[PDB]
Amino acid sequence: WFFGKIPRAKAEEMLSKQRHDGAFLIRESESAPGDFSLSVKFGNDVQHFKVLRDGAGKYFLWVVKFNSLNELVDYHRSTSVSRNQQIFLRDIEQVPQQPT
Ligand SMILES: NC(=O)C[C@@H]1NC(=O)C2(CCCCC2)NC(=O)C[C@@H](c2ccc(CP(=O)(O)O)cc2)/C=C/C[C@@H](Cc2cccc3ccccc23)CNC1=O
Repeated sequence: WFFGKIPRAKAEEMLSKQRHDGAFLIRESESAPGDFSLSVKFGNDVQHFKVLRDGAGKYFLWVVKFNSLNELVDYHRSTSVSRNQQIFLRDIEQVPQQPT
């Protein structure tokens, strides 16, 4: 669900292209090392949530924090995340791997 340097636009397409509802995708800055931004699809609008961190790598949003980003996507994948409806983080179909 992680993506290197990609414009908010590209992300919206990655989620929309999906079939389920609640596709999440975390993108990282280009020259901003240590930055993380989650992009989830909600209906006909692609929302997002700026991810923060403190100490060293530990990230968080409001009152929840973890060591790795994986703990965030998971925690929210089972526990509510939106402050409007009841939706979870759906595992996005990361880029396909077609080896030779
Ligand atoms: N942490 C969160 O994501 C929750 C919350 N965000 C929101 O309420 C919403 C959620 C989706 C629906 C509208 C409201 N989003 C925003 O304010 C936008 C968010 C954001 C995230 C990712 C990107 C990357 P992009 O430009 O490539 O799309 C741009 C903006 C931009 C978020 C920046 C926040 C300001 C902020 C800046 C730096 C450090 C912070 C530390 C703690 C709290 C806020 C901080 C203010 N907003 C929020 O804290």
